[PDB]
Amino acid sequence: PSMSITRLFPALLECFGIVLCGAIAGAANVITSTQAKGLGNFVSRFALPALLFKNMVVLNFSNVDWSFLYSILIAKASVFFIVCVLTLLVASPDSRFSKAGLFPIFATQSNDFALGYPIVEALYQTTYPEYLQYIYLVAPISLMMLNPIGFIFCEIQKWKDTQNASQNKIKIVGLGLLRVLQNPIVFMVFIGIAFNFILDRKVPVYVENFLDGLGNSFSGSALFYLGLTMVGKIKKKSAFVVLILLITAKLLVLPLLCREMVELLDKGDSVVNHTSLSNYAFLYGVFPVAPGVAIFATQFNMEVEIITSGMVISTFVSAPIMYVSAWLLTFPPLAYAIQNVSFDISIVSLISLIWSLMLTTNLLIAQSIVCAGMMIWNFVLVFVLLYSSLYSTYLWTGLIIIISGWGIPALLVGVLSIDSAFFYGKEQMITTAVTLFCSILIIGLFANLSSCLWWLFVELQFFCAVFNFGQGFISFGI
Amino acid sequence: PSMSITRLFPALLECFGIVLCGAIAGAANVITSTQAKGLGNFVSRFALPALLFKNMVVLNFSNVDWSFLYSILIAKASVFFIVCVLTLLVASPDSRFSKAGLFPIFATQSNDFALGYPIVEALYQTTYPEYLQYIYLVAPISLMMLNPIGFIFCEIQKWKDTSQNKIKIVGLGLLRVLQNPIVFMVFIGIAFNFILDRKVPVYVENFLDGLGNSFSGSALFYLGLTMVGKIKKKSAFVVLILLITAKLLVLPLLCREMVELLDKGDSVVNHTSLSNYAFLYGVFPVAPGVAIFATQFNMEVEIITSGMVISTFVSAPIMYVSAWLLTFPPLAYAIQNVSFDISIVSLISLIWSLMLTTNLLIAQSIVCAGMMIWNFVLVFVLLYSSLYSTYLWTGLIIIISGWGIPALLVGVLSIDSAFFYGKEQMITTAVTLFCSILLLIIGLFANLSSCLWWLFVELQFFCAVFNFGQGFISFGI
Repeated sequence: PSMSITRLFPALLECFGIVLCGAIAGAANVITSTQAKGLGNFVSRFALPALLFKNMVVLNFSNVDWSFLYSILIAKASVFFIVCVLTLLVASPDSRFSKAGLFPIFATQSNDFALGYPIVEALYQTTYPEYLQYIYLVAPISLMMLNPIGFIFCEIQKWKDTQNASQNKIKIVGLGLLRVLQNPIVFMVFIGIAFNFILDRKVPVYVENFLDGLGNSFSGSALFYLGLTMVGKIKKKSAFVVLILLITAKLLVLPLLCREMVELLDKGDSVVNHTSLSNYAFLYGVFPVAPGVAIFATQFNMEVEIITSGMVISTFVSAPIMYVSAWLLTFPPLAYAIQNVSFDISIVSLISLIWSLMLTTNLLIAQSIVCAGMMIWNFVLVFVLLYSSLYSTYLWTGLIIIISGWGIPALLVGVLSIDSAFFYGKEQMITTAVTLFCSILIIGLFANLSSCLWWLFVELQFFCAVFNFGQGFISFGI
Repeated sequence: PSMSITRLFPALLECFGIVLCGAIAGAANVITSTQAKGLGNFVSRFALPALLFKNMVVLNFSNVDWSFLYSILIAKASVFFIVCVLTLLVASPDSRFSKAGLFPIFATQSNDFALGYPIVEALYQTTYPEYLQYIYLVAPISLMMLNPIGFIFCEIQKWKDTSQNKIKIVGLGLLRVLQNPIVFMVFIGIAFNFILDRKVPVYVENFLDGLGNSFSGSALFYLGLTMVGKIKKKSAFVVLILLITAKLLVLPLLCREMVELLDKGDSVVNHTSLSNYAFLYGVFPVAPGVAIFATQFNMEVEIITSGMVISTFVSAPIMYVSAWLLTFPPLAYAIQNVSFDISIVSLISLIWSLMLTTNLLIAQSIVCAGMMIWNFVLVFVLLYSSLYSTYLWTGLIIIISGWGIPALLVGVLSIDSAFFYGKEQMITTAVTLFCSILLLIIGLFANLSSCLWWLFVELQFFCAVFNFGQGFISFGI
């Protein structure tokens, strides 16, 4: 269809893989913060500006869909305004401006260059190549109008800290726009578009090779540098709930507003392209909070902790959501897709839990067989007894302990044809209801109530696969 | 022909430009040693290892020219043996082994991955794609035979500092080879090449591509930050020059000879192509590998690191001119073409470098700028009036005399700039050669044979760099 649905895992495998290479190394101490400073400078001062120049002095202004651009822009503007007004309504009287200035930019700014660009390249490289122009246009523009407004709010906060002298045009907007203009993500865009208009939208040959060499060495480098900045960063209940608010105000609220704005504004004659743009905007906002919002908050020396914790968390939760949502949008055949996502989730998590690998460690080995059962079933009772291990884990989370789990009634059930659950009839489902029965008398068990009772009561199967074949995901975190 | 001659400078501007960025940054106190160290642990621990696994687990063993491989190998071995025995013959009695282990590996190893691979890609991307297999095979093999012998001398020299015939002599002499990502990862790559059907799994292909393509520019940059504050005796200078003519001068001749008397290709055009390709092998500057070796062993180092920096600088002109000389035997235009490339870039550095000495720089800039108006078209030929001025301004009221130079009279008095309005300019250039016979001074030596060869194509190739490339000294002074 209009989405490279298969490259989802491979594209996320590359982005969530290079960044991982820098987390274990960052954890290994092989490259400390001082060592990481050189890579950060290389990716910020040379690698990224060269990429911006190369993609700006050649980007076409003739065939673009500006309607999609304004739709996304007003979606993020509305999210900005909502976040600002509710943050102003409830806050400490001496800190309203700080929150109203940092929170909404932290929800309207996403790292779409480092992580978003490879993902959108893998999804659109042969179907609709024009989408790269939109991803390269919308980000700087969104960094040009909203950023200054949020910066103006932080300067009002500073005016609260120091009365100054009513610098309405001296400090309120003197540095509010200066900070935006003195960033390589903005002024280099101006230089690139100026050279685009000066020439015939072409880069000189003598410098084309230099620009290509200094530009293609940024994606993996940026992912690695992000990896070294995602170590030792996650550190109150109020902080937790506001964090859940900001996270559900970034990868949850922004998506729906974007799709509504696109569907209400864009008037494409071919409805397929209209739906493609709508879902494209839907995956907009899900991109983790841009580390650019993190360097801002560190420079202003604000609360910091919420954003940096949000910086790490936003990325982690974007991994599953970006995956399932891409499948749900293209979902409305689907039965084989249900076991397809289960296979990819299992194999990579199988690597994960083995690295993580008495009662608790019994779950890991029991879970691995469920993951191990995925591939052997994937190529093909011998390969179906994985449910016995899976049924064991259904209560083992809630539990002489080991022998009771080993002596589960599942082997009796095993003694007693499209997918693993519906293979030899329905008599396995009622046994899972006994596991549901034992479940009702830990987060995995609430899945059991809904993942093993839907027949007696496709999107149901989509969350029925991540419940069990992806259960090893928790092992990495614990 | 068999060479992408036009793509040298775009590649040379790439490889020199990217490393230049790291060099000026390392010279800007913006990215210090510690910062560069992280870039070094991300260019050799993942970026370089990942590249090896991608280009080894897919590289074919069915269609390769092994004859070219052995010929280069025995050429590099012969150079190894020659310099080793010479260093052994003449040296301090307590230090013969150290040089005999360090100077020949330093003269047989070269950074073929960081600076050689982009160049060979630019010259062979649509003509001879097999070339990359040879650039990817010969280097690891050469790091597996000669280097162990080097470490043997390194352990022979350590045998002087402190009967470990198979306890140290070869216990660590091969250990250092097998414990390098440039060797053992090759073994892993070939093992997976034979385990699979010479294919990389799809689920890891994107990861390997992402971690591999981010290594060329990164390695060039890293080298850029390792080339700052590194250039620091007369004996040291002369042995350095001996190593410079050992690495980029003698070894290329040995390679071209080995290849022409070993390879028996039916199509002699391919035979000549590989001969110059082997000749190019060795013109590459020494690898950072020899530098990190000598630093770890804690030997003299100075010569290796200064040779490291110098080798690359001298590899820029040699590589470019050599690329043109091999394909030279039309050429007259080629002469003004190369004169153009040198003039435009030289002027750029000249400006950044830009009273009597700076009078040369502005006068020189007119010759380069004049080479551009001349490359675009007496008005554009009076660039030679500044050039005749710089012919004695090097040997020079003084600026007043250089302004009142008789060239204005000559200008008052049709293929290329020198032979444009006849030969009466050459008789005046003879006068500039007459005032020369009556560093920058060395430029006059070119005038001695470059302004009177007609009175007396390679001459034109060396008569263009002397003037249109005169700025070269400005950057160095």
